[PDB]
Amino acid sequence: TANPSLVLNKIDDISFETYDAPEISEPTDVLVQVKKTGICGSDIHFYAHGRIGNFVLTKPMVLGHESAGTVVQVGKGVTSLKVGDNVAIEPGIPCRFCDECKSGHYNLCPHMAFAATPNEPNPPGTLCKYFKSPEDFLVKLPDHVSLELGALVEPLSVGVHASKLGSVAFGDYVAVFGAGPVGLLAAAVAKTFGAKGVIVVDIFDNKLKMAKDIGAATHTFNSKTGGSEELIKAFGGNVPNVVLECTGAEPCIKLGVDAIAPGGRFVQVGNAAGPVSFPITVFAMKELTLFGSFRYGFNDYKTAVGIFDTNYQNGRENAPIDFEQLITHRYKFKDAIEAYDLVRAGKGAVKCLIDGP
Amino acid sequence: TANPSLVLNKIDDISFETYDAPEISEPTDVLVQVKKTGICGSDIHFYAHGRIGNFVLTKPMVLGHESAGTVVQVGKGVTSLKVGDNVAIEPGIPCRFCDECKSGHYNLCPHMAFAATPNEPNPPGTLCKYFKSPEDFLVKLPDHVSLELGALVEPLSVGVHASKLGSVAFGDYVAVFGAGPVGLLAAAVAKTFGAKGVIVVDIFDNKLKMAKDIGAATHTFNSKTGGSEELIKAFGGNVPNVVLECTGAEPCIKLGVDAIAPGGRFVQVGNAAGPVSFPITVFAMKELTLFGSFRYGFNDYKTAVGIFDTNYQNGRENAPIDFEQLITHRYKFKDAIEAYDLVRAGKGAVKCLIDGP
Amino acid sequence: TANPSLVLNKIDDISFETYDAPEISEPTDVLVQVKKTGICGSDIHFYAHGRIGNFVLTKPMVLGHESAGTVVQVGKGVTSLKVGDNVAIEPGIPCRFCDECKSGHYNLCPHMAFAATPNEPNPPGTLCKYFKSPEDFLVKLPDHVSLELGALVEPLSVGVHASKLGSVAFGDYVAVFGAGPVGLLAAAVAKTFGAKGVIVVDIFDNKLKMAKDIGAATHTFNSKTGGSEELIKAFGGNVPNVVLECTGAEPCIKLGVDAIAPGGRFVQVGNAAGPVSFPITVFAMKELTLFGSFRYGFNDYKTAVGIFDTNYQNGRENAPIDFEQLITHRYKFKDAIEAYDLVRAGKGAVKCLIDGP
Amino acid sequence: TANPSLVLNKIDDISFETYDAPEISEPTDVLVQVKKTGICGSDIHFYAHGRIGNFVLTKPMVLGHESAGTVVQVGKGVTSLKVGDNVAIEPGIPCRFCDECKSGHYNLCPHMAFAATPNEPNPPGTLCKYFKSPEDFLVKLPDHVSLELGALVEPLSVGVHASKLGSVAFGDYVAVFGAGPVGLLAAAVAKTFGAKGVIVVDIFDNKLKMAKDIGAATHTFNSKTGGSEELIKAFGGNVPNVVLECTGAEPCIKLGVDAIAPGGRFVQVGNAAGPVSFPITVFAMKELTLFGSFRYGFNDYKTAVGIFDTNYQNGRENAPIDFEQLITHRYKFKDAIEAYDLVRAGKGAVKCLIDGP
Ligand SMILES: [Zn+2]
Ligand SMILES: [Zn+2]
Ligand SMILES: [Zn+2]
Ligand SMILES: [Zn+2]
Ligand SMILES: [Zn+2]
Ligand SMILES: [Zn+2]
Ligand SMILES: [Zn+2]
Ligand SMILES: [Zn+2]
Repeated sequence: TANPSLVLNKIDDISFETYDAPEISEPTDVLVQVKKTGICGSDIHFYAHGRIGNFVLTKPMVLGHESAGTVVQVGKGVTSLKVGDNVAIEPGIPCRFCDECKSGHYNLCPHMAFAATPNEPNPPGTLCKYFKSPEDFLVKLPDHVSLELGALVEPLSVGVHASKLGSVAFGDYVAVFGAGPVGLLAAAVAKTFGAKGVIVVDIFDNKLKMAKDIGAATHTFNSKTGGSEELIKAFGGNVPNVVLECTGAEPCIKLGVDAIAPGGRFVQVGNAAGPVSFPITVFAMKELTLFGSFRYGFNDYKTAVGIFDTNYQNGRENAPIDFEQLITHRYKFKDAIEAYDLVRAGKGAVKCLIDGP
Repeated sequence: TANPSLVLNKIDDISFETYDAPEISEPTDVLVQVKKTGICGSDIHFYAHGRIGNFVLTKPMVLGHESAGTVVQVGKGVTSLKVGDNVAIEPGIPCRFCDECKSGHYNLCPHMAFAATPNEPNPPGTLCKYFKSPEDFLVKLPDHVSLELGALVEPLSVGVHASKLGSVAFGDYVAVFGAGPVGLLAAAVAKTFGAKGVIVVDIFDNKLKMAKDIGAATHTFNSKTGGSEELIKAFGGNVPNVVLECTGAEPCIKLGVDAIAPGGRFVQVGNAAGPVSFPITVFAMKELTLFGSFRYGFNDYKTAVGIFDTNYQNGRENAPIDFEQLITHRYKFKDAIEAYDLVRAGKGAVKCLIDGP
Repeated sequence: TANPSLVLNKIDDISFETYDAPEISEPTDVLVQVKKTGICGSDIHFYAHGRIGNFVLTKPMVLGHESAGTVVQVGKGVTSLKVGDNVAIEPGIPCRFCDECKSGHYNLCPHMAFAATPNEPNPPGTLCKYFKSPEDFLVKLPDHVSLELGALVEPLSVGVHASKLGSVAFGDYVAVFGAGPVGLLAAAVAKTFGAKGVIVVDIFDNKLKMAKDIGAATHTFNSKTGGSEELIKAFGGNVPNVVLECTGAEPCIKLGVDAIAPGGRFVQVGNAAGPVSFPITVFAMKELTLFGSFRYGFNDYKTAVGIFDTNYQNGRENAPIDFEQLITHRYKFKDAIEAYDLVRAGKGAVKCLIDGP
Repeated sequence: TANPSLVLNKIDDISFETYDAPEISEPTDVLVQVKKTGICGSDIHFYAHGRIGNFVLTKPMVLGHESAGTVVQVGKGVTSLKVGDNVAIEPGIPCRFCDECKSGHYNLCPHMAFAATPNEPNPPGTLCKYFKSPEDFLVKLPDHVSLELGALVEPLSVGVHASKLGSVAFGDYVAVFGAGPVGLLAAAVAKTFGAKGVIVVDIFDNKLKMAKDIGAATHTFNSKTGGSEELIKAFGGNVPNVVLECTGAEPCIKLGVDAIAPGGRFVQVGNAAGPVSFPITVFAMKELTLFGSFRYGFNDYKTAVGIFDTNYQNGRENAPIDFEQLITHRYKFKDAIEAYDLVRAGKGAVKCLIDGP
């Protein structure tokens, strides 16, 4: 009944506290011992500013939102997990009653309680020992899927939701903008879903080489080389069918619009700091479709975990994409702040994982 | 075998010429005596600059693209029209062979030969006496549908294609931006298709009153009053479900994005002069969908004509929307240049129609 | 805290009992005084056999499933209804947790607790005084929408769900098979949604005349006249675009398949007693699509109530379809069994309504 | 200018004739030397009866419809093939003008001129030396894709069109009924498109073992073992998501409906001799969707050829599915009738290929 936690109290203040362990109350409730936890731009954002958009921090918040754990207790009504399963954690829990939820878009639930987002008490975070989640928001991990990759499920589901919105199908030609963690996993999904070509675009040659090395990308393109024609030439002349915009920057959005084929599908997952200059008219003349993608929805976690399942079922040696390279740093729970400053400093970590207490 | 025509030779030079009448060649070909012709921003655009985007004028071009006529000759294989029917004219003819055509999107045919667009000879224009069109690109006009409204079919099909892309259905709440001709007809389609609310937004009080007067709009809003909350208040508190952007201006695009409901559908039909500042991130966080709409496609003309059919079948007195008010000026073929300068001067004409020779 | 109820105990045994009134427990719970209640083939089915399919009766069941009432009590969290609103009742409540619910298809919830269906205690029925329902499963009734029509919402939602599955849109040509209550309301939806033609098919000339009289059908056809060609001729030569099969009988299914246009949409809402002889190959050669329709889903009730709203907003005198003719008998709660035997005997009632205690 | 051909004159009469070689006329026309040709149930059907449905034979018909050849001549306007490419042949050519064609469904063109179907002269067949086809109805064959498999493209496209109608996507669980050529290729598509499970069902243990051996099926089930529960048990407990019905027989259609998950997608590609007994009501209660699949449409051939492309790009040794086993017999053009009687006798050939003259 004791629970150590990483906590962000105020700006640049991260401390280790110890709260009461969450207790099971609902019959579908499940208690999970968090073992791994990922880190992204949103974790350092609250650390540096305490505000993303209008999400603003007003109380001691418990941290962490890309985690995987082990079931340690279940309620009466749990039928999909026993005590002792490895689970990926879907951090955002919806109301199940609103019209967004009822329509199959708990995605956009206005009462969405997300892990490690502020604002009535603060929705709990996963950088603790004991996390409480409903049964249907944990995905059982296959035996060959690492407890590490369970933390990688969260940014992978973001890419699954996006490629689904873009209706990525066999023989497609997808252009993913941004060779960061999300943009890398997104390219891995497109190729997994059967795309004949997956070109990854960014300005870091190191990140582009990794895209090609893990096998998630068939082509790469450095966007300081030129415009749309060179991107097409770098793609073997194939003109992109879907554009997965994971960057949120004008030069990438602009480049993705000139390059994409008429009638192509353009998914927006990257977030800008504000408004951006947009080529609105060529968008119209090409009859493009812009999909705003926000986090992940129904079946997205299970689908992402299943990507790990089939990718690694015949051994890491025979795995078609080497997702584990996305882990460049590993830290114990004691060294958590050494990990946050590490990612805050941008030392060259694509993804950093922290163990549980 | 003699055909008078309105012709734009060079900038600000519009003259009356007389060319050879088009002759039937293909078995599906149909000759049409053009009787009415509409006028829009694109007609005055070529008049003033001779260039829209990269469509640039290099030869004497025959003018006109929103017309209706009477069948005066048919080929052997014509089975849907006899000599003497009233027809609306779909001005853009595609190749039928390319992958855009074959996929049901002759819309985006790269070989699209549109009427009164330059660039091999110039695709013919409708401001003449005898126009040549394939059989499947004319729509027979019901007896109660005016030969005038047949010219109005062209900007109405633009609104039909747009509301279809937006999947406008019963009980929807649509916000149309721009109370011009296209934006007016677009609102008429949304209400026709069963929208519970159709609010029209612009800055001209005259144009907003006309939207409400012809019955195409249930609400109106002048966009100098305020932002999204006032637009919602002007809509009876109903939050918009679909946004039909017929303006192409930043303040309207910006306003349509804050106002629209999460998961709403946003159709872009207005064209900007260049790039525009876009709220790309709230677009993502709301999981909106942006549809680029470009002209009209399969079944769009027939659907628009059918809107005239059912609107006017039980008499103009019982017609639910008074489309004829959209005709504020009428001109004979001799007074064509007096009509072009009239619309060029912006005297207050919503739509101006010119008779055939 | 006293609640009289109509109850079916065993076959042919219907009695009046008095149980304890349901009490509010959940914060979203709402107590409703049932004022009107409809009757259909399923109510008499359990009366005559006590079994529909594998739904079999094993305990005293409280009866009724097409009702409308008045709010008499609310919980803390209710925000969409105050004490005293007129509501239509959606009788089937889902679990909100299963994958069918989470995907936006509470429709197919395997834990669906429907009103007046057996099989742990029996889900309550509406033929009582005080009914308990969650807030989001009641639809507030506009002031001009009769408390009677609120009971008619249930079979109307069945038709809304069906026409949505069939993607009924403007200018469509719909053929509804079966001029009973459901088939009549289904035709009213198709015409409401903008169908250019709605032909109703059955063998009762009385029922066909009513379809045309209330204005829900533009054409009618008696299926003992002939086959598909006569059905087309009866439709003004227009070939059907959507087929709404509300009958469940072979001759109607067979006729709907020959008549429908290639690529047409065929919705199956009628239920057969067992397997039926089906023209499976012409189905394939025409590239038809068969939609199994089962009850109603998200937004279907609100949409049906909205059909009443807009149909009757400018007065019964100006209402485009006269839904009230569907009420041919009215009974007080005391005379409930006189009403069940009346509909059991098939005296000529299209829909019969019973008041609450 | 001389062209030998296999010809079916009357029932059981197949002879070798020599007609005039087809000459290029249209600028998009292409002349092809047919090198391989497949054989299916439709070829022997016309041989035995001279009638499929209402397709009835009234003249000497030139035979063959599953072929691949080599370009030997092109017209002026050909831009996608040079003289000397290996091509798969799409045998059915549409009008490009009708509403089915214009809507992107040349599939259902009422003027469809298919190869080796009767009824104005007889549309030509591919069992000759020189075949004439438009440019956009040939698919260039990658260098590693056998000229044999080009003949296999035709029954593979049938499976591509079907799995597309069923929206087969990653992680799906597909049940294909019928382990014949079409049903085998259909299973290969489902697994290719990313299905987590592809169970093939038939009554021939030989054919089921081949499904599993070429790797197109993860599970198999012999339908004389039992009903739906055993089919699920044979599938590892996974309940089917899509059902691909390639058989046209009642016991398979019946079994596919009980087995499929609620809301599942059921594609009908097999053809019955007449009407069949159908479980119409469980279809409704499960909210299934029945897709009639008829031949193949836009992009289906290119997609099928691309399946060969990616399947064999890293060598037959590393190919994930061994499509070539589907060729159990090979014949020269002289021994064509020995091949037709061979397949007519049902000696055990899954697919038989005949060389060109
Ligand atoms: Zn993150
Ligand atoms: Zn919610
Ligand atoms: Zn125009
Ligand atoms: Zn084209
Ligand atoms: Zn009922
Ligand atoms: Zn449920
Ligand atoms: Zn075949
Ligand atoms: Zn055609």
